[PDB]
Amino acid sequence: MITILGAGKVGMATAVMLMMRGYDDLLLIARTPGKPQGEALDLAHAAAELGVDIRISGSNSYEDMRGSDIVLVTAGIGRKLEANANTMADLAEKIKAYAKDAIVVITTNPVDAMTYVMYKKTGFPRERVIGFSGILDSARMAYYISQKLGVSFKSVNAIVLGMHGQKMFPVPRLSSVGGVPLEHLMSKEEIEEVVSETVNAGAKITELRGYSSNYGPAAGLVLTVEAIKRDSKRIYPYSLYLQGEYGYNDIVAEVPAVIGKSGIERIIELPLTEDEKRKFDEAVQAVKKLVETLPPQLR
Amino acid sequence: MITILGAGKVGMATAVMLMMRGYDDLLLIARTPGKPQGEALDLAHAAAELGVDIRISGSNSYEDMRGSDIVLVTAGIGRKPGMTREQLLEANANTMADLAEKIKAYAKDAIVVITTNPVDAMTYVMYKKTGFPRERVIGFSGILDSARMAYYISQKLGVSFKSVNAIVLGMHGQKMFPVPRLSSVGGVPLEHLMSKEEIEEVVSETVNAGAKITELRGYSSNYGPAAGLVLTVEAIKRDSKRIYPYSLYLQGEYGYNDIVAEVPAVIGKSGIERIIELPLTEDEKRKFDEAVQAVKKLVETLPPQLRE
Amino acid sequence: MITILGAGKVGMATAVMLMMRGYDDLLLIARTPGKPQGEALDLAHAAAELGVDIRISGSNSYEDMRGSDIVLVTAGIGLLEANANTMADLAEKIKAYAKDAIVVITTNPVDAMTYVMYKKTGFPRERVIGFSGILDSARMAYYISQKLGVSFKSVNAIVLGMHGQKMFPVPRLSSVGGVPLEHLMSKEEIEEVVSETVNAGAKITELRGYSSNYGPAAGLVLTVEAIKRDSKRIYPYSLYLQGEYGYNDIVAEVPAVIGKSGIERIIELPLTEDEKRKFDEAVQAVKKLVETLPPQLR
Amino acid sequence: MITILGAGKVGMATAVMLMMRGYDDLLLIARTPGKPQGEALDLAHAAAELGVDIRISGSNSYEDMRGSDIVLVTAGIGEQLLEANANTMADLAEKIKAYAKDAIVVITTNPVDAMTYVMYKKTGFPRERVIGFSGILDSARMAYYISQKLGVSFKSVNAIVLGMHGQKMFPVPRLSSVGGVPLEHLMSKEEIEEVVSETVNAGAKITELRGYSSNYGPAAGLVLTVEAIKRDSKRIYPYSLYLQGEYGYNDIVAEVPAVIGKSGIERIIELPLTEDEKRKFDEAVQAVKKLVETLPPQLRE
Repeated sequence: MITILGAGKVGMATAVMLMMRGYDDLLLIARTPGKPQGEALDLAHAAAELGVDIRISGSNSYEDMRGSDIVLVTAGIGRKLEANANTMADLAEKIKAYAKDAIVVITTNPVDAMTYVMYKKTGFPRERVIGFSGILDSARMAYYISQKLGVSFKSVNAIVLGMHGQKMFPVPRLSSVGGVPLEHLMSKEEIEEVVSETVNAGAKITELRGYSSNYGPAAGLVLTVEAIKRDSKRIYPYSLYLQGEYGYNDIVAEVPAVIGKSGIERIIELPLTEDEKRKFDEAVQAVKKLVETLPPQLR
Repeated sequence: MITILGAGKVGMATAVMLMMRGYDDLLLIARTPGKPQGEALDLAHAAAELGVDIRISGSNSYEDMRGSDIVLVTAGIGRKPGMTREQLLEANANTMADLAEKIKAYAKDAIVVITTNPVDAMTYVMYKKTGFPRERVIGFSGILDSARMAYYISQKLGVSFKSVNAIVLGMHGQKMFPVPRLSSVGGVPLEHLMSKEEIEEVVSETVNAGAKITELRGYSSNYGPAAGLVLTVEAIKRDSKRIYPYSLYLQGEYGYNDIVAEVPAVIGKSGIERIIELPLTEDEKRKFDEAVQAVKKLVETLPPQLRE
Repeated sequence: MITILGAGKVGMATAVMLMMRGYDDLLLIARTPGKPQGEALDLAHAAAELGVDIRISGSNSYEDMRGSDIVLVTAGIGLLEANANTMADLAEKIKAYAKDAIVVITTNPVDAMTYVMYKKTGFPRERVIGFSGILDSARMAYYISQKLGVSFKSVNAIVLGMHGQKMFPVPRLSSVGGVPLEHLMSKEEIEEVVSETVNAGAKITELRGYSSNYGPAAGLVLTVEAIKRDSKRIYPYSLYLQGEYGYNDIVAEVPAVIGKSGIERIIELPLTEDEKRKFDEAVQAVKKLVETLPPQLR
Repeated sequence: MITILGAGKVGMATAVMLMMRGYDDLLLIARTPGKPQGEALDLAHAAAELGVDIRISGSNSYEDMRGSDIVLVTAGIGEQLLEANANTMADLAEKIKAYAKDAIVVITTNPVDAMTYVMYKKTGFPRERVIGFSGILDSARMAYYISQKLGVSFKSVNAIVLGMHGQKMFPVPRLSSVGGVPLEHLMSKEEIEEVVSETVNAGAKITELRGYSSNYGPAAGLVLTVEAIKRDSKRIYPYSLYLQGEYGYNDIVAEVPAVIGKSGIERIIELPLTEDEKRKFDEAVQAVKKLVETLPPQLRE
């Protein structure tokens, strides 16, 4: 079974989407008394109409996550923040006691920072501590390009690196549409426009609807689950703890990686030019900051 | 395309599930500026990760719903903890009326499905205000009652709810009643597998199901309705001629008329084709008659303005 | 992983359907050299076009099925003494490399085949499932709906007995939208649908030249999905009876709860005598099929 | 409604996969009496077990294809091939032209580059609506062999191809990637030359082992084609299309990337080819040029 820690917006979006697919039984766990139990019941009535025979339940007891293959961490607090470090630190001791051999993917922001804290507090191998960054930035870039060029996003190959935030930088030179290089379809202006929209997409929604993304991370978690369950050997960009890769270590960054039934198998090093290594270094430093703002205890 | 009027909690759950199935393009409309666009946007990014090629939009302009085959109404308000039954009815009735005028002007040929509660009363107001025929004004009630009934029977017998066939009728509320005589599990009549006290236990869980989750997570059901709309949409797009229980405006069926009730009906590409009349006993006929009185009582409790 | 023993026309129709839903890695095993390999290969290219990262192989080596939790026997040739020998053969390979798995036979006559496979494998009664019921019900539901102009989804058809000539439906327990099937139909009409159902498989043979293959296949998808999800679902299957319905040591088509570990329990439907009589004939039809097999095969 | 023309091996595989997806109603049309009916009956029974509500029919009367928005042609046999098939296409083309006047036709019959040519000529439909299936299967196979040599999902492989559906089929390394990493960087020239053999030899390999040419590759390809159209996705897939200027060629059919929508092909994409790439493309066009001329004028035009 797949456990979900959160029972909030992004947690329920994930639950809804995972019930639709029916990959496994799912468990909802949240601190607020009766909250997860109540949502599991409504979610169970939905599965009953859709005919999805998976078991769906909720609990306030963290020890119920005992025996989980994947533990999706979405329990952070949204936009309207690094107070999410404490909840990561508090959740870090629970899965360390009841899910020591599970893969954990963090949907809390700042994810690169949060992934750093979860990794250190769980004492889990880097391959089983996954931060959800790339898949979303990539799709968003696909979406803006497509809207502008008038083509499906299924035909856009968008490469991105850095971290999940202000300093996230897409790599056009390696992106294309239906085979055609991106830089050959759009002028430098048009490319810098799609990159603003992509970088500022998350803030924009918040600005519009009133609260930060939840369907995006949710739909990205579905892919991640499906990728682990099939032992697929897929390459997706995630926020992972670096140990030499891209020249850095003792830090977290958004990079391409092959995920499997046992987690991250290896980090891929894209061939970058001086500029792109400049821009990747800016990102590493950006994450540098957020971690330094954290109190030593959480480090 | 499929238009969702709401941009709320049930409306957004419906949009999420509809995006999954990719049955068609879907357009979100709500009064609050930026709300529907903000959401449709998050959702579009989600379809981009899943590879679901459809269009998703959000608008504040009700004129953008023209050309819609199906209009899903979820705009109401939901019951809130420590809340007044009538303090919902009149509120949502006003919403329906207001929305009816929009549907009436921009989507004349569309099929409308309401989720707003009290569904029966809401379906009534919407039917009268739009000028649309019965066959195209659908209130969602029975599918969810049937699934919840099936779910509870399931938990109790240790079998898949997929193997349970539960028949329900009446209206969507206190007077909703099941027909155990016509129900079964894997081919076994329900009255054989369960005692009469056990059956009324599951009927309680079902009739009170909505209130239990509102008290637990703090707000009324939304996934159930949503999943219910997914089926309805698939049934129309496929012109399947499935039989599902819906709250419909009666014109003779079951010997009633000029009222709304939860009855079984054939659903197709152009709406309702015909209402099925289940063979009923003296007892069961009494229970249906009582269900009709509950809706009559709800309708009368509205202002002549909203009911005519 | 799901192992398919056959590479024939149902087995190939099953692999395609099973590949589309992505449930698990599938494995094709067949005696003919090259055939399974070359089909897995085509099937894998189709999988790449659709985006299903499952793993698809082909093989002539039966030891490759070690570690399969489910074996789908689609080997038979669609006769009796032949498919009996094939069952006899394959039974030794399953017994040696897949003692832990749930085998589901599709080979016809399913009832008789399910008996040979049970006796020869030595497996427990709950893990030797014969495919038959799901299919009868779907056909009956199909014929009823073509006549009433409603979706077959909305039809609840109950069938019992055996997968053949004495397969009988129980209208008394069947329904459409909650309405008993007898308030909708007449004798005469309910007898046409039954006649249709009972002859459906032979009609498709006359019309296209080979015996049904998509029906069994689609039914295997459901069975696999039922097992993987441990759904506790109730489907009619050809199982070895140990007392249920007042018979023991014979295979018949009856309702059963299916889960992650095979058949959990057979459901005994409250039947009327005429129904009991119908059921008895069915049993007796299978005892005839079984007593034709040479002692060695049974 | 979707109409399939054929009821064979690739016909039926398509029908099974389209049924699983449940995109729309199906119609099977084949010359042999009873074949499509019985096949549609077995398929319909399967649809009932899965609960897929669509309608599925069989028929020997081409009049029945009236109203389809998609017509799939799989009727081919698998120079003693070319002439037989071509005749087939011309016979089927007069039917489609009269009974599916508003239709998008997709050809799975081989050779396609030659068969699309005929169908185009004999139907008299605009270029938008006469699509030949070929690239989607070439790329997916090239993707497949790459994954198999790298040990990564083919979903993470972006293989580009051009030319035609046969020996002259040809991929483009410097535009193809894997996880965002350039194909040229991960594999040597030797290496890329090894996936290409495996590619161009696949069809022949599967016939040898399995005794009969590919069926699924095409069927699954037709599903993507059907989905792309039904959703008006504006997707980019390599198809065999009748050229009228693009790429500097005309009055010939070649495998090229195009945007496919609800009304057919919107536009053809013109890749930035080098001089060697261009030469290879010319060899492909030239292969088709002679493939068509091997046809009786009656059939070609």
